[PDB]
Amino acid sequence: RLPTLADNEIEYEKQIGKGGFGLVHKGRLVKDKSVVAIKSLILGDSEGETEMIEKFQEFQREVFIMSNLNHPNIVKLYGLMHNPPRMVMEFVPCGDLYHRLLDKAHPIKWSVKLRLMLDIALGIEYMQNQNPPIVHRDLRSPNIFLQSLDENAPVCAKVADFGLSQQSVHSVSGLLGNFQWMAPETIGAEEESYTEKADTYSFAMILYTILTGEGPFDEYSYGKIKFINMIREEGLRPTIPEDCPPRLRNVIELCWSGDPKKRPHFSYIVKELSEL
Ligand SMILES: Nc1ncnc2c1ncn2[C@@H]1O[C@H](COP(=O)(O)OP(=O)(O)CP(=O)(O)O)[C@@H](O)[C@H]1O
Repeated sequence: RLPTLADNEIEYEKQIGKGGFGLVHKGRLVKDKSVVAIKSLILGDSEGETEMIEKFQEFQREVFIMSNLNHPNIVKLYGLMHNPPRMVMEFVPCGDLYHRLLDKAHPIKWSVKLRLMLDIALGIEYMQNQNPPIVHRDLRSPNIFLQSLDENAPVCAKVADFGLSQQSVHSVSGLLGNFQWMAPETIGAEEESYTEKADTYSFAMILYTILTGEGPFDEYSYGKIKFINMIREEGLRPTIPEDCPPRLRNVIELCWSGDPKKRPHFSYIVKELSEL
């Protein structure tokens, strides 16, 4: 159940569009003056082959997944527009976590790093409590949008970009490609099954990057086959700094366990992060 918005329920402000299947624009809800980011579907007759034009399949999935999600730490879907098909999302004003962590001259202060860790944990906790659980499959720092970096803000971080997401009463499967964020059972083949526990591993890498300001596995360099084999068969993981608080170190280490069953439920993750 998602609301339909006309053309004159929203007024555009400007474009901003680094988007997977069309443009992104900033605008406003005429009713609220709620600020809003509008993602359009554009097939584009010329460039793409028939196979690539879906990609209508991705836009559709993102709508269907988002339609049931309502939580403060998940980017909210306000409505749908037609001609062209568009998702109207809440506008999140402070960019994304990946680009913020690149600013090394201005490191994020510790209390704000814990706010970010907990906000993202609460959003994934909510996903994993859905029936059936939502599997995002693309959790990484560019897909964490920052609402505010004030440590007393109601909401600092939100989970975004559910285009690859699954919610099935069956086994989930599919090879995943950004490998330094993805669980080992997802990077070997199309062939093997896995669950929401693959997102719990990605969340470990998000804890790592917030802790250190550095990209997961950037301390290693290997050819692609050897890198995958090391992560899958030799337990290769990023090095957690010696000064990491021990409760955070344990949460990260359990969350990136090679055995998906050993990665904790989010009620345990949330409790431990709240005690830091
Ligand atoms: N809800 C939102 N709030 C604010 N900005 C948004 C937004 N949704 C998208 N954007 C902005 O529009 C640009 C395009 O976003 P999009 O959602 O297409 O990410 P992306 O497809 O580039 C993920 P990646 O490139 O890592 O695969 C983003 O870089 C961001 O600046």
